[PDB]
Amino acid sequence: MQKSNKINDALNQHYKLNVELGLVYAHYAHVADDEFDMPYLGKFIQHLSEDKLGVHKEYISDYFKRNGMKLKTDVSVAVKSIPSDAKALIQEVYARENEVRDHVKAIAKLALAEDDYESFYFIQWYVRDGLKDLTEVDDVVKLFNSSNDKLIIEETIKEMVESEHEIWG
Amino acid sequence: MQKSNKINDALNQHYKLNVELGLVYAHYAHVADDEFDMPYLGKFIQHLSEDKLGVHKEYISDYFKRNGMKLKTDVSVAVKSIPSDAKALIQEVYARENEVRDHVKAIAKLALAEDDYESFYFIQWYVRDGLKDLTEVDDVVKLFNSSNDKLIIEETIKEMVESEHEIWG
Amino acid sequence: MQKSNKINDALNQHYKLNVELGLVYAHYAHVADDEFDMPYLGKFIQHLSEDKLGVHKEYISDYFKRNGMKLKTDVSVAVKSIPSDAKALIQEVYARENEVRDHVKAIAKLALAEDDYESFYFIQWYVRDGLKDLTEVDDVVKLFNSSNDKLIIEETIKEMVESEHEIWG
Amino acid sequence: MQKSNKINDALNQHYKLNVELGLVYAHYAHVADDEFDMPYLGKFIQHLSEDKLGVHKEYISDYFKRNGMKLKTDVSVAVKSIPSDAKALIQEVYARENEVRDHVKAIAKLALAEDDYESFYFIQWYVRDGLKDLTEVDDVVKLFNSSNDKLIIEETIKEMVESEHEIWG
Amino acid sequence: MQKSNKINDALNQHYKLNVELGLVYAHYAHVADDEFDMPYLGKFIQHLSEDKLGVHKEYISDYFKRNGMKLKTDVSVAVKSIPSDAKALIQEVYARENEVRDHVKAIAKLALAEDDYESFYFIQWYVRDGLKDLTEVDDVVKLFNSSNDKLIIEETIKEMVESEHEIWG
Amino acid sequence: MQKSNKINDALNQHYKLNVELGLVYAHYAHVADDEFDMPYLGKFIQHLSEDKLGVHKEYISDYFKRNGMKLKTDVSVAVKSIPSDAKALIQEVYARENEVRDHVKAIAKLALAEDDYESFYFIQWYVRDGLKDLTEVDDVVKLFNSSNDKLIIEETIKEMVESEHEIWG
Ligand SMILES: [Fe+3]
Ligand SMILES: [Fe+3]
Ligand SMILES: [Fe+3]
Ligand SMILES: [Fe+3]
Ligand SMILES: [Fe+3]
Ligand SMILES: [Fe+3]
Ligand SMILES: [Fe+3]
Ligand SMILES: [Fe+3]
Ligand SMILES: [Fe+3]
Ligand SMILES: [Fe+3]
Ligand SMILES: [Fe+3]
Ligand SMILES: [Fe+3]
Ligand SMILES: [Fe+3]
Ligand SMILES: [Fe+3]
Ligand SMILES: [Fe+3]
Ligand SMILES: [Fe+3]
Ligand SMILES: [Fe+3]
Ligand SMILES: [Fe+3]
Ligand SMILES: [Fe+3]
Ligand SMILES: [Fe+3]
Ligand SMILES: [Fe+3]
Ligand SMILES: [Fe+3]
Ligand SMILES: [Fe+3]
Ligand SMILES: [Fe+3]
Ligand SMILES: [Fe+3]
Ligand SMILES: [Fe+3]
Ligand SMILES: [Fe+3]
Ligand SMILES: [Fe+3]
Ligand SMILES: [Fe+3]
Ligand SMILES: [Fe+3]
Ligand SMILES: [Fe+3]
Ligand SMILES: [Fe+3]
Ligand SMILES: [Fe+3]
Ligand SMILES: [Fe+3]
Ligand SMILES: [Fe+3]
Ligand SMILES: [Fe+3]
Ligand SMILES: [Fe+3]
Ligand SMILES: [Fe+3]
Ligand SMILES: [Fe+3]
Ligand SMILES: [Fe+3]
Ligand SMILES: [Fe+3]
Ligand SMILES: [Fe+3]
Ligand SMILES: [Fe+3]
Ligand SMILES: [Fe+3]
Ligand SMILES: [Fe+3]
Ligand SMILES: [Fe+3]
Ligand SMILES: [Fe+3]
Ligand SMILES: [Fe+3]
Ligand SMILES: [Fe+3]
Ligand SMILES: [Fe+3]
Ligand SMILES: [Fe+3]
Ligand SMILES: [Fe+3]
Ligand SMILES: [Fe+3]
Ligand SMILES: [Fe+3]
Ligand SMILES: [Fe+3]
Ligand SMILES: [Fe+3]
Ligand SMILES: [Fe+3]
Ligand SMILES: [Fe+3]
Ligand SMILES: [Fe+3]
Ligand SMILES: [Fe+3]
Repeated sequence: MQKSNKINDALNQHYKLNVELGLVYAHYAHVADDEFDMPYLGKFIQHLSEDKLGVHKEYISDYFKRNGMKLKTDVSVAVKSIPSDAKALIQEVYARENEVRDHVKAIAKLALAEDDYESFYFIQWYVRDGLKDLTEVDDVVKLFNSSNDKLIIEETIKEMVESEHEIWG
Repeated sequence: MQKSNKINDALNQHYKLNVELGLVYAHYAHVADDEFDMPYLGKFIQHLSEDKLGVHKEYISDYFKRNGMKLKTDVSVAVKSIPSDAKALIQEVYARENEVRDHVKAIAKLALAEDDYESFYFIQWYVRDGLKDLTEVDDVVKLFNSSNDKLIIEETIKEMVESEHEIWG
Repeated sequence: MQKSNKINDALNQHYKLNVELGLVYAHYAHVADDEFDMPYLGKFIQHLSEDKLGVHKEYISDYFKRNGMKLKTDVSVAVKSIPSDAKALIQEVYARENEVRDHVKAIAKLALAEDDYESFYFIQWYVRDGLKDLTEVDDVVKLFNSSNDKLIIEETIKEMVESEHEIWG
Repeated sequence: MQKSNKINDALNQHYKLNVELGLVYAHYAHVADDEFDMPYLGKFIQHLSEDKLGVHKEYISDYFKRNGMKLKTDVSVAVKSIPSDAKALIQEVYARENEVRDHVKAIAKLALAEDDYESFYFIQWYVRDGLKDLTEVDDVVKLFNSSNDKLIIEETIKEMVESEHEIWG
Repeated sequence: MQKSNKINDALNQHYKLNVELGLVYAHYAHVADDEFDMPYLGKFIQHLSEDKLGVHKEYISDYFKRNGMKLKTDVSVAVKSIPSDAKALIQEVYARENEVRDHVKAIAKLALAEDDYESFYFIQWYVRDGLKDLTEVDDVVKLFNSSNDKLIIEETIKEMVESEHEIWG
Repeated sequence: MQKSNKINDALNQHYKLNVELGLVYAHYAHVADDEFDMPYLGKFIQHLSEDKLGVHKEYISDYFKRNGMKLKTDVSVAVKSIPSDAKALIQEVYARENEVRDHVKAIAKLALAEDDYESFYFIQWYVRDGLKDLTEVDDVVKLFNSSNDKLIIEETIKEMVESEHEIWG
């Protein structure tokens, strides 16, 4: 039952990606409230930051304790330019979540190639959460194409942050 | 993360199959009560009709909203002959549920072939429900080989419609 | 007390109309959320879909069991073009509900002509629901002529889906 | 939808393995309390015995009823030597649980090779439980390398037997 | 207070008998539901399986811890032919329970011959349970001579599995 | 009321320090459980990780929104060697917390030098928490000099994680 190093590397890559995204979203959340005057967009993006820096990384760390994989902490991230407006800000979040889906797809494919069925099982959470997170983010993007009034949008976002689909969680 | 057209077509096929089955079962339910004098068989088959026309189709439609697949509504179904008796009626329902299992198997196989792990994830509900639905239907078929008394059978069916296995739901 | 074949045919026609409308509205609901970014319009139209495919058809089927009329299931419907925008989408729903009112009027007229007072009684539900459904749909159409802001409209629709008039139900 | 004989054989093999493990653990539990003076280690290993002889075998039997596979009961097991001490005893349990993981891996691999997606679905419980059970057993092994005092260890085990991870159950 | 080896051997024999019966009944329970279409007969026989594999063996193991007797686990059982019908199936269970009564009788007789009053005390549970278990099994056998309708019988069995006589438990 | 750039820089430095410490402690927590077999030490250090990555950074970000200071996210941290044992691990945590106290001292001194009384006010939380956090960490270090038994220590840590001093919180 010897652990796959290929899977170990990919999952450490995914760990690093969730830590670094989490830190970028913490910054985007600050900017959404502060410079863009959209504190509810900030709270939405702050919850996403805490999701990435919480269970997304905790499950990988927990998974490693169980199977002998080694955890690596190597983290480099700098927020050097901000998107120009809130619409572009949430559009940026969307692009990164879309890449999350691509990365976890590669992990599932690898686990099947490695006959690592425990790792294929484990990744199903991330396969599901990739679409869930993307959908939540997409729900906000749509608002910026439905109203020119940032207070209208803000009020809608607040109802969104104040439930689990049977399949997608 | 570009959506698979092969999967899009198969899942629209599966959508159409659940709508049309749902309409056939609505009719079989009417016949079970009306002509066959078995209103509890009718209620069992009516619940199956509402299952097919409800979540079985709603999840596909919901899945498409999330990933960019397009929904197609093209529906042709006519109930042109009725099975001759209730035993043959529920035996017919069984045959169609057995084909449900075959169709969702092809969808899972395709998703792996396409490296569409979100679609493989999504189909697991249908992989599981194929056996669940078949088992519930099989529970009724067995009654018609255990008693010659339609009122005995009817009473057993009523207890069946008045719970979730850990694995099969 | 021999059942009217004219009434039997009209009521099977009405059954087919409610199944097919129900399937068209299921599609319109998907489009309202997905392409038009109006998930509450979608929920309104989805509830209308489940109304048409539920009691509107169940009462006819139930009525037939009681009086000897035969149920026919013959269903052909394809959603081949979508209205161009949400206003046109809900305007389309309105046009179809207006035809519902015309069809049930013809059924009441026929029942009186046939001295089928049980069928005149039974149709009173549909006479009443024709106006009820049309009014609910009209309440939404009016929103699209009162605001240019789809998020404003969406918020109003949500309060509408979150009561029974003494006469019109 | 004809059931796979290869899968049928493997799953009967797995059934036999869970019955026989269950009987070996029942014995190890007795020895842990009686000869090793560690009644809480006994209760931990007794719960593992009842797990193996309960749902681990019941799900396979239940799965067979649903799909047409045949159940085989052929059981030979004799506990002919006992490990020399409690540390070696729980280390032995660990080795057997590690082989459980290897056996269920082969079953998942086979189901994909057979395009038996219902059997791949069904085995996911066992894929997950292989790691869960191994982790619980590993939690105890670690105690024997952290203390030389069997009463210290025993007290820790008792808190362990007096919760479900989101992924691993 | 030196423990009797004759009693030790007989009680290890009885332990082995309860494990092996338990495994045979687990199989008979599966067959009752699956092939004979009698899931309530299955639940009755499954409860009997868990009784034999539970307290019937746990008390012997517990008794040994207290008095110095050694536990032996040596188990060989294969279900190589199934009775032809449900009546014969439950009739078979009856025959085996009748032999349980004969075996525990020999154990009580031995304990008196050995002046092992703790073992005579301990066996009184098994003396009592031999008749209890036989009576419960006999209650089901009688059903197969009172009705030709397996659904009638099944309904009666279900009320039987959904209380303790003052003497026989 | 023009914001101090010196204070802005120091507080961005402190922000970066709390993010990076938080990530180092997340790793140390994993190692404490996994390699050192001390899951309660892990939970203690994991809570410290979430403290540093939570309110310690959120208050700085919140403070900046209020006064016009700019937030900078620039994060580089790699866990390249692990301390050799748990005692050294928690001793390392202690050393870093002791430097926290030194850094916040410099911030208070600067705020008085700048006549930034809002920043002197704001830092009082961090002045207080520097000692609080150090005391909690010191409570654990002491355990490693009071017992040679890692299970004894582990049990004490668990009571520690299962209250607010009037002055130090
Ligand atoms: Fe990644
Ligand atoms: Fe604010
Ligand atoms: Fe969330
Ligand atoms: Fe590790
Ligand atoms: Fe803006
Ligand atoms: Fe392979
Ligand atoms: Fe997430
Ligand atoms: Fe408003
Ligand atoms: Fe509001
Ligand atoms: Fe509100
Ligand atoms: Fe299909
Ligand atoms: Fe009825
Ligand atoms: Fe159901
Ligand atoms: Fe769409
Ligand atoms: Fe019939
Ligand atoms: Fe491939
Ligand atoms: Fe279903
Ligand atoms: Fe009855
Ligand atoms: Fe009854
Ligand atoms: Fe009843
Ligand atoms: Fe009842
Ligand atoms: Fe009509
Ligand atoms: Fe939505
Ligand atoms: Fe309504
Ligand atoms: Fe009829
Ligand atoms: Fe629109
Ligand atoms: Fe007239
Ligand atoms: Fe209506
Ligand atoms: Fe409002
Ligand atoms: Fe409101
Ligand atoms: Fe409100
Ligand atoms: Fe096996
Ligand atoms: Fe004890
Ligand atoms: Fe357990
Ligand atoms: Fe079977
Ligand atoms: Fe020992
Ligand atoms: Fe293949
Ligand atoms: Fe288990
Ligand atoms: Fe203690
Ligand atoms: Fe305690
Ligand atoms: Fe306690
Ligand atoms: Fe015996
Ligand atoms: Fe069953
Ligand atoms: Fe009992
Ligand atoms: Fe012993
Ligand atoms: Fe039979
Ligand atoms: Fe004597
Ligand atoms: Fe018993
Ligand atoms: Fe009853
Ligand atoms: Fe009753
Ligand atoms: Fe600092
Ligand atoms: Fe742990
Ligand atoms: Fe704290
Ligand atoms: Fe700012
Ligand atoms: Fe250590
Ligand atoms: Fe001064
Ligand atoms: Fe703190
Ligand atoms: Fe204690
Ligand atoms: Fe305690
Ligand atoms: Fe305590």
